[PDB]
Amino acid sequence: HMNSDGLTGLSNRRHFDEYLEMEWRRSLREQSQLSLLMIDVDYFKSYNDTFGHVAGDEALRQVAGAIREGCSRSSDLAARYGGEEFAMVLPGTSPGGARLLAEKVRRTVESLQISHDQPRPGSHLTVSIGVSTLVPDGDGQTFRVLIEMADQALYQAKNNGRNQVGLM
Repeated sequence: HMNSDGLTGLSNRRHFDEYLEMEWRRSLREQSQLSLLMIDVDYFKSYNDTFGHVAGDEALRQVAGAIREGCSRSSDLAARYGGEEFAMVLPGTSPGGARLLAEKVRRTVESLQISHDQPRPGSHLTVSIGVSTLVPDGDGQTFRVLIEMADQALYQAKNNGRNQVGLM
């Protein structure tokens, strides 16, 4: 279908949700691991406010390209979840693999060297990432647990200073 976000080229949220649910159903039947990354651009409001929406949108586009590079297996999916929030579904990926992929995405973003004055003068645009991995339990609608766990890890990453990967 026409299931991508125009600016970023990634999956849109609706497609993400449908795909995650389908992979959750499969992983529940198989008792296989499913990993998820939740990604949120650091200090994005201040970036957009300082540099304007054209620059902010182009930054999001470049970040999205960095994220897309994280996908390599046929079942991997990257999405724009919300305004400055991205997600990646990683079927069959074990936690150390998911962690290192998250570090890859984070470092690839920082290597864009998009100048920013937050958190201090002479900084770069960064992302925080939360990672979760589960063997599913419950039913098809229990897939929201995996999102919650990744959001918890992301909350931890943000509060611990941003530009980092949070786990569990």
